[PDB]
Amino acid sequence: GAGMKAILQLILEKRQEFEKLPCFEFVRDETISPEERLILYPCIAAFALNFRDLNRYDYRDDNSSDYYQKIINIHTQEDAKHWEWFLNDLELLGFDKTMRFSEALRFVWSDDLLHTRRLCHNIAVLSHDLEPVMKMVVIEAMETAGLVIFHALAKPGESIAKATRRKYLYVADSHVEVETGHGTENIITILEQTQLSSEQEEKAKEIVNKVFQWSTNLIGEFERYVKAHRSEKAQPTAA
Amino acid sequence: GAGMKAILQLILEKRQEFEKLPCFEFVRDETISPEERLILYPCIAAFALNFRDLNRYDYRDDNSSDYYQKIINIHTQEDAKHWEWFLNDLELLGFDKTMRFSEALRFVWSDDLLHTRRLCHNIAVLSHDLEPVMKMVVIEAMETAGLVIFHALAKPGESIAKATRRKYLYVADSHVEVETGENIITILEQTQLSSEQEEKAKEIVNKVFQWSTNLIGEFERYVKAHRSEKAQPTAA
Ligand SMILES: N[C@@H](Cc1c[nH]c2ccc(Br)cc12)C(=O)O
Ligand SMILES: N[C@@H](Cc1c[nH]c2ccc(Br)cc12)C(=O)O
Ligand SMILES: [Fe+2]
Ligand SMILES: [Fe+2]
Ligand code: NI
Ligand code: NI
Ligand code: NI
Ligand code: NI
Ligand code: NI
Repeated sequence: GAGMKAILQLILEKRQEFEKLPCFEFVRDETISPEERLILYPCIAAFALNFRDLNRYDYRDDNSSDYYQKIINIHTQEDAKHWEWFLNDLELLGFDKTMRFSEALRFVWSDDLLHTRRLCHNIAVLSHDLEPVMKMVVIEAMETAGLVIFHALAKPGESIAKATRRKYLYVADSHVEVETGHGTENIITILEQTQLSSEQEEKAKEIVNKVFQWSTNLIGEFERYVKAHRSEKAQPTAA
Repeated sequence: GAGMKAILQLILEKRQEFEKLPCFEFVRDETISPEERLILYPCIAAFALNFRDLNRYDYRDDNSSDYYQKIINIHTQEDAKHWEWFLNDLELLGFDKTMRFSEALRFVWSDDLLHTRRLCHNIAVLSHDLEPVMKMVVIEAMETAGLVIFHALAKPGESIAKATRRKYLYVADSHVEVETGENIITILEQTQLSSEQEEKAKEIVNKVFQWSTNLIGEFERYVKAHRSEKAQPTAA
């Protein structure tokens, strides 16, 4: 209907703003070494395993007979595996450093990674009382923001993968391609053939605005971390 | 009122049941070295900094002008400091080990610490749409569970503190005494609950103790799976 078309169009408008943030202009800048552009990588530690748990324990409901919830369950099974790819590339990039346990805790719970650390928390709280069709809007918005980030990160990641002859799995075109999905339908196909009540329309606008605001807060922390480390880089080793 | 009095009574009944859990009988058992009884200490890594955040970001509302919310805000300023004491005692016990960054992440996000890691998350979801007096019930319940655990942990804690002449701050009587030190139960004792608030307050107390019980189950399972990894304190 006209409601759902406004919702999907809001997601495109937010994606077009999000794509233009300075972080992504930096990450895409082929005049800076890919090792310097990926100095933000360790910041994702505060997010990636929280995102696995969001999929496993918040999005998923294994007991639902609901049409929409079953499609969510299939998609979130796959999306909850990507944290291992994060750990794989953490090691390849030279960021899996020996440190005290307390240094790792103080890093993850840094005040400079608050928005990074709480993006999944915020989504879980938003998602607590949503019917399955409305959870599909959360997931579609969140996945749209993720695909912008990983399409950008895969640029320096693929440069290092080629130069070192190593297979990257997280900052990699393979992650973007598996995430987009191409069996079971994509959520965007389901949403395109669903009509929203006026109440669902106003809730879906709140959802899209929040997911993009929280994602922009995360990207702002990445930008400030990069600025505090431009004198630092990833330390990949050539195979 | 009969309502509030029923809620303060249910907190004492849940406290009495919680105190009996097998983990606490183990931690109190002075025939076991206190280094073995604190094998569970690193598990608290998946909780203590989440609890700091619960107090800073979820319980606290610096935009609020309400009377009860202002009392909560003040309470949260104290409780948001105890994570540093956790990190102090981690180092003293020999648990602040050098490891790969990925080994620290895999520890905190272990499936065997799921309930530990999600306790504050669960409290934040429970609390996010509560009026302030109902947030006070969550805080009083959660503090009641915490007082049971730190009363028990302070036994092996203060044994090691005296034996090594070091100042322990988290598994210590100073922590137990500051928890106790207007206080919230005073306000609750003088506050009248609608039937709706009484039904919700029952749910809040049941959930706080069920989630705390889940956490304590994981601590007990951890000790049984890591029976060699005793604390390694050093004499001063
Ligand atoms: N594809 C991501 C998940 C993701 C989905 N949306 C995101 C937004 C921001 C950040 Br950082 C990450 C994401 C993953 O596998 O961790
Ligand atoms: N006094 C504790 C807080 C606390 C309050 N309730 C608790 C329940 C379980 C565990 Br483990 C800890 C708590 C602290 O300062 O971290
Ligand atoms: Fe992913
Ligand atoms: Fe405390
Ligand atoms: Ni998918
Ligand atoms: Ni630095
Ligand atoms: Ni809500
Ligand atoms: Ni307190
Ligand atoms: Ni282990």
